[PDB]
Amino acid sequence: KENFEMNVDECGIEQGIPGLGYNYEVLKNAVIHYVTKGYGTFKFNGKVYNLKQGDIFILLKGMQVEYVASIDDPWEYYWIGFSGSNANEYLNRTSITNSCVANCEENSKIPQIILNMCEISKTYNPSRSDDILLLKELYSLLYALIEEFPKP
Amino acid sequence: MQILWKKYVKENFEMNVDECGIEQGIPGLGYNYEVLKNAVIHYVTKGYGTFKFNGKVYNLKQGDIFILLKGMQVEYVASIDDPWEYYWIGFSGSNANEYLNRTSITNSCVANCEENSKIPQIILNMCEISKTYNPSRSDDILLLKELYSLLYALIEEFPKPFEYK
Ligand SMILES: OC[C@H]1O[C@@H](O[C@H]2[C@H](O)[C@@H](O)[C@H](O)O[C@@H]2CO)[C@H](O)[C@@H](O)[C@H]1O
Repeated sequence: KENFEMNVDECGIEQGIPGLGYNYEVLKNAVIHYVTKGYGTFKFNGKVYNLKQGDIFILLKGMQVEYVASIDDPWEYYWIGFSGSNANEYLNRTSITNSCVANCEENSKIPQIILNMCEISKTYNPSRSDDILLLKELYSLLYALIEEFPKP
Repeated sequence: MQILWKKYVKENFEMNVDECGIEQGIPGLGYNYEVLKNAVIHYVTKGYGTFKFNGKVYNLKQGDIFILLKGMQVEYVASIDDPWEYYWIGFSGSNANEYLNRTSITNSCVANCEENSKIPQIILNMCEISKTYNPSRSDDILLLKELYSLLYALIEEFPKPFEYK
């Protein structure tokens, strides 16, 4: 119901409103975002990233962040909030938590896993074991982040 | 008779891969004991053997699964003529034991995999990963992913009526 080792906290899909975003200190453990369409800007630690389709950004507890949809073509993004002792150990095996921004390559497994987790969560039915399927997918996602963004 | 027997640490309390192995049976030889481990699923890949539990006898062949649960008094023995080969996954955890309550397989502890079953590929993949187990390449994440896949496939292919509480 709430797992300690590996937990899918929340899944969502946001359509940005032109020029609108968020500016706050992250409370949640970890939230990975995948940009499916349009444009927005992520600002962290004095750096600015103009993101587009194929881009990922990750929020971690304690980060002071600003992210805003572009005026002209405001982004759509899929997001997975997750927690757990296993999850935080696996996040330390990827380089993505250095800048907290990355570009998915053409043959990336990451987009299909994030889209599949958000699809499952739309009709979430634990009596049909959708809970097993979301945890399966979270383990797949963390493996794919490590494989595609290794710590060298 | 063990081609493979990889024992893992009880690292996790929610879901843990305890061990993976491959046994080629010796004609007429087997085991007779009270299960100590949480749960062990066996998939028969070739040949024939017999599983005996609670006064029932099952002659198993390729495609068959049998599951051992803590406290079961069991005997399983390779046939004389064409002794079985079987792959096995030992696993534990609070999530694992909750998911086992959603499948009908724990009634007789024996089942037959259908033609289009996902179970054989997952078990064979987990035993293959265990052969060159490398946690620095995150083989630990891969085995847990596969164990979640395995428990999902058991529930999908051997459903029990279940209302989530
Ligand atoms: O665990 C599956 C594995 O069991 C072996 O038998 C062992 C068992 O693992 C152990 O807990 C118990 O104490 O003794 C048994 C041997 O008597 C089987 O040898 C192997 O083929 C698998 O089925």
